[PDB]
Amino acid sequence: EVLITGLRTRAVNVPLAYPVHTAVGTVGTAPLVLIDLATSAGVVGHSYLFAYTPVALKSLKQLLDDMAAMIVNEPLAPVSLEAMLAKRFCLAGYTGLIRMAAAGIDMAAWDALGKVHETPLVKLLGANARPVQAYDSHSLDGVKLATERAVTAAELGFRAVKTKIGYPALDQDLAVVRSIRQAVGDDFGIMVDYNQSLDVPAAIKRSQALQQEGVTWIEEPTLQHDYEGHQRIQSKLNVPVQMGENWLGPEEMFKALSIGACRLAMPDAMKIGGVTGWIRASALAQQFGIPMSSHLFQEISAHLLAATPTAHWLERLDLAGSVIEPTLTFEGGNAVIPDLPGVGIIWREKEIGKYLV
Amino acid sequence: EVLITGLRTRAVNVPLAYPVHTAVGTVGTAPLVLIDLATSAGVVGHSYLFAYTPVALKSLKQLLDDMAAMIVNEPLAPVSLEAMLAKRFCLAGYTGLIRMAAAGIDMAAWDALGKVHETPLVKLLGANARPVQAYDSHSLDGVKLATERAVTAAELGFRAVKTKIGYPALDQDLAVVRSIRQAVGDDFGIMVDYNQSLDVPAAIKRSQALQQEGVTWIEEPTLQHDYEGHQRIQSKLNVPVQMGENWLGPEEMFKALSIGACRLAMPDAMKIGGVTGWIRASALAQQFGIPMSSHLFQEISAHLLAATPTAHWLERLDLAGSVIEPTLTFEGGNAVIPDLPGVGIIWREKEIGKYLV
Amino acid sequence: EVLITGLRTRAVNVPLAYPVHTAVGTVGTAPLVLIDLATSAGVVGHSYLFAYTPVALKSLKQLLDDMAAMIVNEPLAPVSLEAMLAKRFCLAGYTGLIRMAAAGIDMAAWDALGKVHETPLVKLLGANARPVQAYDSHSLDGVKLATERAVTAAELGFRAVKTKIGYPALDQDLAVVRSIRQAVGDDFGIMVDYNQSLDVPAAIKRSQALQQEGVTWIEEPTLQHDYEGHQRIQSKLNVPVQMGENWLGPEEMFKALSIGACRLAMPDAMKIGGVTGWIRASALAQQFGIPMSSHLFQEISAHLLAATPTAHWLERLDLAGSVIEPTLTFEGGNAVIPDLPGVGIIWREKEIGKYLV
Amino acid sequence: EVLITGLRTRAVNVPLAYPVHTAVGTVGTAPLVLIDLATSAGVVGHSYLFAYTPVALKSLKQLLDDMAAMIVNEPLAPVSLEAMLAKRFCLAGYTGLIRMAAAGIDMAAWDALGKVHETPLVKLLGANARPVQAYDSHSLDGVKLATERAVTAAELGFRAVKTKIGYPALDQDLAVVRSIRQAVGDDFGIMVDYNQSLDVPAAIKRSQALQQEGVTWIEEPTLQHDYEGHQRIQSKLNVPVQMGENWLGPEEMFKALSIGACRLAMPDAMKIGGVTGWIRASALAQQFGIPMSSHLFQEISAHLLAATPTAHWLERLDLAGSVIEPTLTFEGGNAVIPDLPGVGIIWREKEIGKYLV
Ligand SMILES: *C[C@@](O)(C(=O)O)c1ccccc1
Ligand SMILES: *C[C@@](O)(C(=O)O)c1ccccc1
Ligand SMILES: *C[C@@](O)(C(=O)O)c1ccccc1
Ligand SMILES: *C[C@@](O)(C(=O)O)c1ccccc1
Ligand SMILES: [Mg+2]
Ligand SMILES: [Mg+2]
Ligand SMILES: [Mg+2]
Ligand SMILES: [Mg+2]
Repeated sequence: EVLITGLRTRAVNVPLAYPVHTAVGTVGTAPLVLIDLATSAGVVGHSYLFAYTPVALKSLKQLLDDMAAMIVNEPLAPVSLEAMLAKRFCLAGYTGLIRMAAAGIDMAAWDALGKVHETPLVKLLGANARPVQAYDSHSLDGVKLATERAVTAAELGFRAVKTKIGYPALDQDLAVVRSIRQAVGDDFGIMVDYNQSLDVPAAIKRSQALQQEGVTWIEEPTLQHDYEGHQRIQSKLNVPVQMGENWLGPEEMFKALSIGACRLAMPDAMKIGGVTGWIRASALAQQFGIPMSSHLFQEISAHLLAATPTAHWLERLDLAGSVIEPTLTFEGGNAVIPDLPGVGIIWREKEIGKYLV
Repeated sequence: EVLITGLRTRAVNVPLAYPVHTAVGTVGTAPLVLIDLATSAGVVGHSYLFAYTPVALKSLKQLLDDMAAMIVNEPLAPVSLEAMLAKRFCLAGYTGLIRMAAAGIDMAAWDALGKVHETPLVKLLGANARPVQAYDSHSLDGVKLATERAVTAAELGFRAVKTKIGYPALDQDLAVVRSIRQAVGDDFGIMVDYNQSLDVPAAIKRSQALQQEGVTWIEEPTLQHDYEGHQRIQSKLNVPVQMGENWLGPEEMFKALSIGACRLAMPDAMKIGGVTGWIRASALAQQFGIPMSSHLFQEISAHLLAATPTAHWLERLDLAGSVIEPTLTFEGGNAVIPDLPGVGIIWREKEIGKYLV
Repeated sequence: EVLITGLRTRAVNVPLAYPVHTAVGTVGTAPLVLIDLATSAGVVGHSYLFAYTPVALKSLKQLLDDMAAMIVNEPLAPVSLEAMLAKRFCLAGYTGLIRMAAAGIDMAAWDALGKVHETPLVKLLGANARPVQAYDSHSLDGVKLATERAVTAAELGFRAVKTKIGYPALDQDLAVVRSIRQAVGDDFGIMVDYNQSLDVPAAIKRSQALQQEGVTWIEEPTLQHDYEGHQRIQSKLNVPVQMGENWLGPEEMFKALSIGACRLAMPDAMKIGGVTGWIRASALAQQFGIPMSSHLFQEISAHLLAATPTAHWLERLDLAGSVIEPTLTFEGGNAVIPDLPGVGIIWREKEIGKYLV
Repeated sequence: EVLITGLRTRAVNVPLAYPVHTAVGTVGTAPLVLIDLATSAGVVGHSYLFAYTPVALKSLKQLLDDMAAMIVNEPLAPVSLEAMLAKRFCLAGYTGLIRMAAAGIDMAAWDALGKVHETPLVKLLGANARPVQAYDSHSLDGVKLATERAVTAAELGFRAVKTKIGYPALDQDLAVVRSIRQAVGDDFGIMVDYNQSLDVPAAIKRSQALQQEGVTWIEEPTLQHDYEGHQRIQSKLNVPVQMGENWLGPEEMFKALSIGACRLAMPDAMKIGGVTGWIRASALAQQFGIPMSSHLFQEISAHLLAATPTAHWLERLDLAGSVIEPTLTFEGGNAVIPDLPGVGIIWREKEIGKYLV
């Protein structure tokens, strides 16, 4: 009855006001693939995918364009569609770029389903819209800029910031955290992210020094696939270890949670499998007793977290702000879901043409 | 915006053509509580609860009637409602009759949400309607009646039956299974259910003899809360152990699956927490690799199983057939979801008055 | 020979001098069901059940009244009666309100057995009456009232108080504990109860700060059914984690103790299964090496704890003081068992009529 | 000193004499990306990648072409190159198509290193060339064609065949195996592959029936990422469970072997990370005591298996035979490594132009 009639993709590369510098490399621009999922009902679903590096941008677009044939004329039924794609990529490997591609379709299909029923996505999933606390995510900025950005964030009403650490010396890590604490006061949340840059002995040593400084969480201290190593670091700390932005699908989350790799989780809406993957992940987090935050995709995450039983923090990191209307607002540090059908993503078409690849 | 405006309940006690005789007692009639959830949008959600024994019928109705005050004027948002009820019964014990009461509300609220959007529940959950294979569930009927009912079931197109066993002697258990096999042929599925009547040594002994007869699964061989004892029985069998009809909420399922209590699961839509509890349970079954069947509530289960990744069998046991229209059909042994908004439950009002308690 | 001849129940709702405010809600009045179990020997057994909220009061009474038929004309043999009820509710779910109902009968049946033999219950169970240390249980009262109530309690001879915590900020939790310590001195026991209000990371953080303040125990820091999460909190503390008021039956206690969820236990006489459930629970606590305290039902708990090998503290929280005679006394902080047959519960009939629902 | 000077890729789609039909889909043609890695020493390294489906072919080529910039002017040092690529894709996800891309480069770089030193790759890795037993891999061919292909394979000197199974009924699985056994005699190896098509209960049931038929191994009975489910199937069998073709990198192998998922391993040279990933995987297989076979890439696998301590079988499945010279020979069922520098891959240029995409 409602059928998918087309898939259109546009690759853009948008410059970011502050490049996301990390201990393992810098994301200087946002390579995005903007997806339009056409339906027989006359509504168009919208989502975007983040390619992390320009190196993978054209390849991701191409993969989606070649995938268009297997979803056209399929019912607009995202759970059924996801099962069909899992099965079609069974032999090839339903992970990495292929999984991310599938999640893009999923997110657009749920946005389109929300538009067919004229209802915000959070209400379609059976929950009420509520304000979700958000933290402002910054990068490996050095002491001076890190302190300047955190003071701006408190002035805009955010009650917590995430800074990136993993400097050559632990004393630089501490200097950044202390200067931020000096400027914003002891009430403020300071999350820290190592972006997988430390081996386990180094991570235990540096994390116990940061724990004395009173940080909110320590994020991805070592290689993301090493769940066992994260469990080993977590067992030596009182502060929570946070991870999850790199889990491809709920099955990777399930393996990490099964061994006690972390006390907090933050799935990425794209890598976890879109809305369909997020519903499954929230059921896992609930049963393992894990507070669940988001990573990127702040527009759809505001919706998914209001439907998440152990919802913890929304990560504010506006990668797509230049190409979409500001319908998601931040008021007093909380994200406010737009009262719009679907996810509330509305392209700024004249701006997109400026970044087209 | 859509608000719950009222809750009306009616307790009925319906005589069953064949009483469900089990090794631990007989369900002679179906004690049901039929729920009408009124909304500000002018649609009325419908669900029913099964009380198992007339002893608990009036108490369950009363509990629901006293609960009416905490949900009236709440938004019709079943995930948010469920979280509020979990929290309101935090001190008292969010389990047993209270949980079952909450699930009744949930099922009615999702039926009403489906009616607000004019869509079958399965399509609201993001899946396509598909035919779900069903088995006919019979009872501890003795050799002659068990064989007569299984032959009728094959004639109606069912490709599997469940019989209840747990007779004084193992040789009576085997005689029933063998006579059914003789009559319906070696292709047919014969599920067997012990209804918690055996201790673990007895269950290992009787199950290994039944396994040589080639049964489809062995259901609840010992006390349902003894997950460890079920794991012990399962480790001595090649045939799967089936359980789950008695789990109150996905947290009980999570404990049983975590220790490997069974190779198959069959949540009860009421005891697992309604639609909201079923979505969480299907995410668990998927990650633990457990084929998931249903127990009772065949009308809503046809919908929930089409949205369940490891969906296995629908249990046909028509407890409410006298008071609701036959919109769910069985064709060639498969349940066919009605193309009706919500769940497709339509009361037969003149019949209800005949059974009112 | 001694037969049960009748069961009479009365629901009352008694206002409490101090409402029990907790972090997850307030128990403003005591909804009680007072049970009279008539026997052929001419003695009447007495017990009461606590319904936690008025919402479940009439339903609990109704359930007991409908259950009356299965116990009338049964021998006054509480272990045999309990096995019969476990078996009769096998299919339905021998937990929640049904289990609590069964425990009410059990407690009344043991009180009646004590009256048939003219002996205090503790002596019927084979033990000597001894004074049991008791703590006074208070609620989420804020700094000023919490300090006022603790000073009154020391003046009445209690050597320990339990306060409820779980305020929005940890600093409010600490302020309450510190002001109480300031007023009553460093010798005094300060137990703290979170009433399941924290997630595991939050509970580890807040509990390690309270541990530095020197609290006696930390009670139910997270959701009560999450035994694994309690084990995780307990492994990060030197102070004991206390729980158990919400275990329905010794089988739930057995699961929690098997995984090391807590270092202390405090079964509720009603939820654990009455006297018959308490004897089984004390055998479990003894073998796992768990000091065992009580939750509510201070009249029968004074008796059961004198028969409990690892008996630790009696919780004084007088919910039924308005409707029963003060035969249980507190002398120098110890509960003194009355030298009366059975449990020593004697209704104040003119007062009951004031609270009848 | 030896520097990489360029990377050239060509995508071809080659028709296969027998399409590889499996229980989860058919690989009708071989979508390949042929890689030429130019060096400053004037030798050109060669490798190819298998894309499984035409849907991912152009995307894989594009990814490699965009990756060319990060390896040009790097030393021809494959272990150092691999570490740099792991680090460059740290944030993005060093798995799926990106990992496969990196492995293509690795295989070409080791072929080029072998050409710089004028030595066959196996001798560069420190081992002697030896004949490696090979089995002929067939597909889900039905009884008649499966028997015809196995008889041809015995006539060509192969002493074992792999057939694909996973037919609707177990009786079709058995019929295929029995007819092959009838035709080739009881000495012959019959491997069977389910290609992830069964859930765990079904896999235990079907595998125990196949075990009575005397099959050599049972390959990927359930979803490949479900290591725990494979462990569960393996614990119920005497016959070995075989898997590994889908592990992306030695870290996935390490997780599966750590839990005892299988008794045999067969890494895919591309998915495991090329030569550099294969050396690491062989060290793992040796210490866990796992006989190690290969999956596809028969030209480089003949070399890697002669250097593998627990080397078991080479899989003969000639996907690239139309575009490369037949330098690898099969004599008496054994693969014979060519006495050529590097891997021994020599393009048939006029044929490539016929399949260019
Ligand atoms: C059939 C297969 O699993 C094998 O050879 O083991 C395979 C899977 C994908 C492509 C080729 C072969
Ligand atoms: C406050 C409590 O947890 C306790 O006394 O430990 C409690 C909970 C419900 C009712 C009364 C008391
Ligand atoms: C018989 C039963 O266990 C089943 O259908 O599996 C059942 C138990 C209680 C009520 C109805 C059916
Ligand atoms: C910095 C990061 O880890 C985070 O926000 O947590 C990140 C990683 C890749 C891209 C964006 C952000
Ligand atoms: Mg991060
Ligand atoms: Mg059953
Ligand atoms: Mg308490
Ligand atoms: Mg294979």
